[PDB]
Amino acid sequence: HLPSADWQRAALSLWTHRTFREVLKEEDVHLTYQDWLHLELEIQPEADAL
Amino acid sequence: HLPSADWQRAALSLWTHRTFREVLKEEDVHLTYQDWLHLELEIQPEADAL
Repeated sequence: HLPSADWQRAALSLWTHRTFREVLKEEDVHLTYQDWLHLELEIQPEADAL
Repeated sequence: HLPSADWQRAALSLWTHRTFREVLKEEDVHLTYQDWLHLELEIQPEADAL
């Protein structure tokens, strides 16, 4: 669904969307351990979302 | 090592100077362990002088 209400609502609405969950069942995208490691390595502590 | 050697020499001159040492003796200025802790906690992991 396109409607650009906000960011949080868009993210969660895409999250609950069916076809999106269907895509995640073929494991080229399941975010393996090492992948997550790399992605969290890229972030710095100076800037801070968490 | 650190930025301008002039500030370093100023700090050393003040540190070695006598009346500095005689002031250092009588005790509330003596950096309680808790105060050291408070200050080292105040600083961050982001801007790290060391």
